Amino acid sequence: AHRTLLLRLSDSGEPVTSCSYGQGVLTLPSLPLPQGKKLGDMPVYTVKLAIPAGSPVTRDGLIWTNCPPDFSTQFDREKFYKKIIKTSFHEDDHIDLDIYVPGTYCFYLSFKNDKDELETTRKFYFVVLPILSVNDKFIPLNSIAMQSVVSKWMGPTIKDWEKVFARVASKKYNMIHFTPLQHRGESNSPYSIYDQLEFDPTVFKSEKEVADMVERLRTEHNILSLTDIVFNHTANNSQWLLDHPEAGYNHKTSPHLISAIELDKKLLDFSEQMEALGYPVDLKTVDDLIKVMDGIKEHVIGELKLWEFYVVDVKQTVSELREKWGNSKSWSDDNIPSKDDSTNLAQFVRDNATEPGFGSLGERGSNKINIDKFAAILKKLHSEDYNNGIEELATKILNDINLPFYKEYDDDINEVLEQLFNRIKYLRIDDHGPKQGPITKKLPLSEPYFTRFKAKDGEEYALANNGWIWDGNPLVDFASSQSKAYLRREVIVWGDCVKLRYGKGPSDSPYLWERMSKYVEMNARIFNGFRIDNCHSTPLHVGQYFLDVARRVNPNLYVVAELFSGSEAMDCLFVERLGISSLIREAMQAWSEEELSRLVHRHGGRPIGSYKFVPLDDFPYPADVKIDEEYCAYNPDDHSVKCVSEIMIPKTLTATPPHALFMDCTHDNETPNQKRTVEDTLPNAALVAFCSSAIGSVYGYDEVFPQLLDLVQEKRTYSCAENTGISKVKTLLNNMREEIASEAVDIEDSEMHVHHDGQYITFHRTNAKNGKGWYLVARTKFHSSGDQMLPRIKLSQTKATFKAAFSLERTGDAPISDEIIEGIPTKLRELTGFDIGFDENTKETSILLPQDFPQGSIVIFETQQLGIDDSLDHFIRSGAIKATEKLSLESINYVLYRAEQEEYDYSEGRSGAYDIPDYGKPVYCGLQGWVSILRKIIFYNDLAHPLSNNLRNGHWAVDYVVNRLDLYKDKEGVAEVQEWLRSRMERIKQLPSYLVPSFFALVVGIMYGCCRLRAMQLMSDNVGKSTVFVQSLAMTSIQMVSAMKSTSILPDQNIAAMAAGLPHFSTNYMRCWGRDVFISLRGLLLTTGRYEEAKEHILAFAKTLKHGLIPNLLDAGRNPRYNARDAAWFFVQAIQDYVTIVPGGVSLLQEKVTRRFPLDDEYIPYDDPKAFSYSSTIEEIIYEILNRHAGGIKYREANAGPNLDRVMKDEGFNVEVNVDWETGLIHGGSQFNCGTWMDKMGESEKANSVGVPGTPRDGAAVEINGLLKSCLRFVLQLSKDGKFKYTEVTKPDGSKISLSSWNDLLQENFERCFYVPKNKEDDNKFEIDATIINRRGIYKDLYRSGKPYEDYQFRPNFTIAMVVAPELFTPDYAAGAIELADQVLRGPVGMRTLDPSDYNYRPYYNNGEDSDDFATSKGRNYHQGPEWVWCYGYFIRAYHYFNFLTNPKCQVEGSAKKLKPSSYLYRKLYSRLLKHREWIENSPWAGLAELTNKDGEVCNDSSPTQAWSTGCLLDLFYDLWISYEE
Repeated sequence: AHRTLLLRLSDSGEPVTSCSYGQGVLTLPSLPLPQGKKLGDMPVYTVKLAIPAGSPVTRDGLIWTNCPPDFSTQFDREKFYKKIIKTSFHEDDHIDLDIYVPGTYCFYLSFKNDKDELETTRKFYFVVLPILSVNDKFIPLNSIAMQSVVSKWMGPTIKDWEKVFARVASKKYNMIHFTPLQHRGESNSPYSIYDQLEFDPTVFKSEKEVADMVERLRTEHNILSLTDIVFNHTANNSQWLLDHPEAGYNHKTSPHLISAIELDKKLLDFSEQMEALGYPVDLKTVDDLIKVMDGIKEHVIGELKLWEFYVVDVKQTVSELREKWGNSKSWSDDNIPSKDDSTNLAQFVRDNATEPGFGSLGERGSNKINIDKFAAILKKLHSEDYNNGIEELATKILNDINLPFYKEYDDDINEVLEQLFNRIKYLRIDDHGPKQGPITKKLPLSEPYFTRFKAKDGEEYALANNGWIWDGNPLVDFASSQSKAYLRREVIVWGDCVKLRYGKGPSDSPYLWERMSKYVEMNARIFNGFRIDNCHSTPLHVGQYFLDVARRVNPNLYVVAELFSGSEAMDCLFVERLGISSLIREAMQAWSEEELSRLVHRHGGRPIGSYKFVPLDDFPYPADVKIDEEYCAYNPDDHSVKCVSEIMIPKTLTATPPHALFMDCTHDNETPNQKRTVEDTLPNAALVAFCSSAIGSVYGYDEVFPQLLDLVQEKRTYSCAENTGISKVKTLLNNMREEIASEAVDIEDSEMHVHHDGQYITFHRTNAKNGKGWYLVARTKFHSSGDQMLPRIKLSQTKATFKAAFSLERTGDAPISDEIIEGIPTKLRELTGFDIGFDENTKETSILLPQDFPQGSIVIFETQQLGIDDSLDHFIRSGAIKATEKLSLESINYVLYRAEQEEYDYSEGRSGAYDIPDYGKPVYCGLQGWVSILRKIIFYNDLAHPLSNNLRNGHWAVDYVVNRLDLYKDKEGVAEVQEWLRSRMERIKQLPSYLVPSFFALVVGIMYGCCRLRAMQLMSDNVGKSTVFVQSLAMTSIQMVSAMKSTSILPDQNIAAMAAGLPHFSTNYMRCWGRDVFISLRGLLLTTGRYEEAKEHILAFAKTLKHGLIPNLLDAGRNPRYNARDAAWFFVQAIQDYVTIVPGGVSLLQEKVTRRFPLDDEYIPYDDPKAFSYSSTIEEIIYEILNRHAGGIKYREANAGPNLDRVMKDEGFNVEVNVDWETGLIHGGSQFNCGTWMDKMGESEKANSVGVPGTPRDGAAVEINGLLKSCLRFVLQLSKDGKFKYTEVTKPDGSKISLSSWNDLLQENFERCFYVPKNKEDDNKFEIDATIINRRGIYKDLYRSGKPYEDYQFRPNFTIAMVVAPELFTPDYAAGAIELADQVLRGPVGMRTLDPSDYNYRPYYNNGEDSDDFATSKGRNYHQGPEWVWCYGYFIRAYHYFNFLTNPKCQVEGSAKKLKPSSYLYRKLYSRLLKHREWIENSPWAGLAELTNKDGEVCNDSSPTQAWSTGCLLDLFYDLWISYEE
């Protein structure tokens, strides 16, 4: 069925973190295969790679992966296969990796660079864990219990062992770990292995014998099995080591050690001779030991040559300077330092006259001088005749060249013997570990740093033996030439074992790799898995090759490791790459009670009532997606990984920290008896067993063996004494974990609380799905340390049950046999007394311990959270999509959005937004307001957040979410969305308080997503099928369109009405604005498919035409304000846009609006019969504009007087407009005016600007003439289709012009008037006064404005013309001018309203500024430098269009030959929208600002979400979509 995880990638191909669980690994959860299917039948998992539309990495991009393409094919690490990324600017691409088998996969991406070169990402890995079963019940990897058993103490026969098996089987472990079962070396330590390729001959003779024993364990006891494996060494006496000595590091393979070798056999030769010389074979004084290493002083150091190994042979160089003085006999460069700089001459020679490998170590005198390039320098520098001063000089230099070599040596030597007088102390005189064995055959003073033998090739050899550096970096190979550890004696050794020298591969030690390869596959055929000592010292390529070999033999190879690399990061890399399935953690390492609870915290699980993940506002919601619609397409037999809700967005694949195997005791640590006490065995083991992880223990721990068994020496056998000490308790713990393991699954489904008081440690373990749990109280016996009483234990909304309790007591000392290892005797007393109070009111359980609860005791309760049952999560995850069945794009506004003020509108000021104490209010009232706060909270599991705090403190926020909708209950679909939220929130309130936040954030999240999905569906495909960014943009449409009480777009009715902005442009007269609506209409209503409500808005304003113009301030069409010269042209572009896009859209032109003013510009009689009095068709309306402008319009604003505008001057109120017919363009306004969009009217009395406009745009304005032109084009071709009756235009006199002449006049004259040529040359035909100029290659802001330099201003507006009337521009000039805009006028998120180089340029806007500045005070700045966002859309729409026409690099081939744009252009486009995607991502309002101060700087007065800021961006995407995606 469904076994698919989503793995989102960044724009740089990197996998994205869904959650913050820590430094981690992309593990996929172990799960049984479905019911009755083997490896192969189907994919085990499918990983969905998701790649962001338009990202750099989509460019000729490929997914690489070493994941085999079906089952038949074998995994090869470096065989990567190719996968093609389907580019689009709109839609993300998804690429499945099907995975047939467990192991270590990876992927990287290749793409073509911004330099047109190839590039390549990091490799990224993910592990697919093995399936363990035993006969045919599945073992969840975290309900593993493993017993480590050392073979050589099990008895010398197989059924002496099968005895041991039967004992652990009773304690109910289900895994055994074997130290290696391989014929062992001279010291018989089971890690120094004699022969890798056959087993211990004491017991076994063939593979078949051991195989049967292990299959027996399986079948008899349900116990899986796994071995140690050793890579790092082999036993100092293997008969193949005589054959192949090169497989270790010898004087041949690794020369550097030669010096260290002759130091090591200068003590196998010193310490038998040592009893003849000097006083101490054994003594334990401290003034004495000086007389020993004063025996090292002279007998070794002194007799080893001052170490010619570093130092150049001074006289036997000079020697060979006289010999061959005569051959290459001078230099003649001036590479020559003189004898002034006695140290720079010194290594000048070092650079130029040396034989290879100078400085480094080798054979004894291997550092030496190239003599005829030495004589050749000396000849130039001093003399050609030797007898003139050369013996002095050559020697002087060479003494100076060895100065740093000598102090290399003194530092070297002091470590050689310090590392020695500190060792032999603790080796003999006991600091903390006794045994002063003097000399022997077998035990000299110092240990064998090398293994000596005569080989079958005949020559002698010295292979070292490995060990570890005290606090060295284990990633460093200390046998390798990088280290000096064998020389300085910085190596704690193992004589048992010998170097294994693998190289960079099989070519570097061929037999070694071959032998280990069929060593590894041998055990793989038998065992379920490996264990790996000191894996941080196995080089990565080595470890990877062999574990991969193993996994081909055994697909389900389980792998454990003791891995303590430098850091958590390198731990995770090793895990990543090697395919390690568990890491070894050690309970016994804790020095203290606090260290232990900390450890138990790490591997315990997640906090109780932790937040659960959901798709929020950061995911796409494909309109075309599958759903579980009552979360019911699951079947428990299928063993499907499950979607977070009804929507099938699949489970995400995120980093998780690598799993653990927690060992209460390993076969290398000291005993409870030793390190703490024996009675500790019981609690220490219980705390560990309560961890949500895998647990294990060595044999002996449970049976309380008194001291750690010496792996090397001991030959006594495990007692057969059954059921001692903890045995009976381990049976309980492991049995309990079996019951558990059946239902917990991934990291979010088991939770924990751990408390440490004194010598107690508490542990509450809880299942997040059903609320069942286990409470462990554990008194600890690190020392006997006095009676301690523990506080009462309070469990909220929980009932609790006694399960079991125990004390474990020492009955004197351990017996002293010499052939049977035996336990300490112990009493295991069952305890009683525990009191369990339940308050039937507060629903609180309290738990009192009894005063007889000695250290070394435990008690276990079963416990059940109230109100949670197994069926809760179905409930919460079902019903939500049907409950949204009836929503509409309007009604979704009420559920998701609604600023406080917009809510006050419906509540008569009573209600507003929920105030989170210590925090504030969400920014919307509906679910977007919660979700915008929740997304980070969930991501960091921040249960400390004020909202989290509030949500468990009380049900208020819970109830607020449900109650608001009473305001909007009657709206389409809101009733049934409310009822879903009611029914779920009801059921949540019945939970334990601390569980409420996680569940509140889940109900909200689920309904949010369902709502956002519903929107995408109701919208048009281009939007319903695109990236997060675009859908984010689109959702804005729903933010802005709302019905209200205090306003509408219709004077008779309240109906949906596009606000200009939230919160401040949402209520009363402040909501609707013609300019705003009709710029934004195509963006937010056409592009999104909101056709019927685009229409309503055009019809609404068409009622309010007057003076042949459209009003900006719309007062629901009840006294609108007509100071808008721009608005009518944006509105008659909106009508074109509508007709162009909407199917059957010409239908609009004969729609009839009751025109509710009179056909003059007559007075204001809102309440007459002459209001409803006469009909206009949109047909007449359009011409009525075009024609009335033509004949001329002159008026003074109705009701003009201070009661509209109380800063506009008397003259300001009469404005007007007509056409210069030598050019055909519209003119209008004055210096007392504000008829454009840039309409800031100045008002500071202290700055002296009251009634001065900041930016009147008097005269010919680029937008309006652009738009006019576009109107004329539109009607002409409409005439040609018989959809427009008119060609007649009357002028002031009475003359007539065809529309098509007016059209052609603009065509012949627009570019002439506005353009400002590059070449001074042609200033005589583009109407220019060069004195007043700023930048050429520009399109003018205005033609013949009041103050001429405002004509020659570089501004973003001309762009609107470029977009709507491209015909007006000779491509090359346009391209050039928009390039200038890109360089000069483009902010990060918004368009610079005035060229920085202008002296008027003030780019910070503050509306309250009181000060005396003429340009800035009280906001006058508004449009002279601040960065506006809608302008950007027009800007980039045009930048797209004209680069596409101009620049050959911006085109490529079509299918069915049509020019589409190149990826070179798409990149440029994409670059310019990152900051917008960033903005709407990371803004509490889920939208784009109206405006920005200089260079991105946030502007506090800017509206945070603006209709046209987002509409204009959408306008871009729609261009691209409707022009290319077919």
